[PDB]
Amino acid sequence: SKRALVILAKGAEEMQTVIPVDVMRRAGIKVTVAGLAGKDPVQCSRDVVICPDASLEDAKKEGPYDVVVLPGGNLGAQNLSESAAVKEILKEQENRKGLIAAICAGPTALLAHEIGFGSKVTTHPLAKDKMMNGGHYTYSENRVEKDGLILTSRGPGTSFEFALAIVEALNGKEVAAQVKAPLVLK
Amino acid sequence: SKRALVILAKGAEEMQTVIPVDVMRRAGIKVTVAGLAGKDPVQCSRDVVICPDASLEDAKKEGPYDVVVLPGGNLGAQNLSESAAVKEILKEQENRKGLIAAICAGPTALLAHEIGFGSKVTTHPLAKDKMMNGGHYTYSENRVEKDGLILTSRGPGTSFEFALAIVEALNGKEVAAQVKAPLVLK
Repeated sequence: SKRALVILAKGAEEMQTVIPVDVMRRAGIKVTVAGLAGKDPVQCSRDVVICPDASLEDAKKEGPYDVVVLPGGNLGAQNLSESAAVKEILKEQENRKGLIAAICAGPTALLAHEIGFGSKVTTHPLAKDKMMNGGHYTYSENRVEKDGLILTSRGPGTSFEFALAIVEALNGKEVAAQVKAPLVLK
Repeated sequence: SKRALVILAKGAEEMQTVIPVDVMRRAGIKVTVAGLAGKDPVQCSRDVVICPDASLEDAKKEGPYDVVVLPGGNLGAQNLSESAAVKEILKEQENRKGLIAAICAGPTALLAHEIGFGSKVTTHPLAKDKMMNGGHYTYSENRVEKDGLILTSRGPGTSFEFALAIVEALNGKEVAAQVKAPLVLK
């Protein structure tokens, strides 16, 4: 019913890509893993190679999505931050008041594309200074932060909590709890 | 320095594949993701498609490994359990007293191949009855269990703890702690 776009760039943190994709699919969300650079396999930060479902070029024409998800990894987030296609997608999503979810270094692409200024956000500790350049967000050390349509989180180890927050926002608390139980979370 | 073989079968739980691969690479372990059925892309349980580094046929000739890792997912574990190549690898590993690490339904392939009988093990709760058929193991509800060379764990949400246990066994506690810190674990 609900639809998610996960934008996959070279150098993405593969845990932060796969955990949300998997958890959202467990929730019955229709997820498109879209390759930033095309439909070719993407080499992630720790050398896991993932085959996208679609190119971003194609996926962005099949909008709109109920959530747009930006994985982290510094190098993946730098690619997201440099992309005109990402900018357009995120601007459209913000303008239609749809959810934008970003983890680790991922939120730094929000800064690059001027998305969600004034929001409370978290990032990976090592991405804080980049995110806070110019003081356009208020920083949080919460494991997951949500300020309206801007949902952010910190790292590989917050990925389940991030994904479940997306599920809760889209499909509600009951679905999130049902999905969570078989995961054997702490 | 240390080397890990991760055996990737169709229907594997992709979180349980990627979290250990990534965490072990963070630890400086040399990891080979080996496709059970060949070097072709593998469709995992929640439709993430991963490109293996090597076929299992090729990787098994480049042994031996300091750990052999079996991801879970019921359907992936059933494929592992049905494979003669997996049997031979695990028998060799047991005979050379090398580490064998399995998560979720993964440990059920140990039962199939008669590996490590008499050990204390955990599995996913839904795989317990399968693992315990014949009473050849003693069951534990610990999130990670280790009995000599047999290291087991429960589910997606225990994957970080599982991977870090592998790192501790191979490279020691200090390396595991160093790797853990930037993950932002609970």
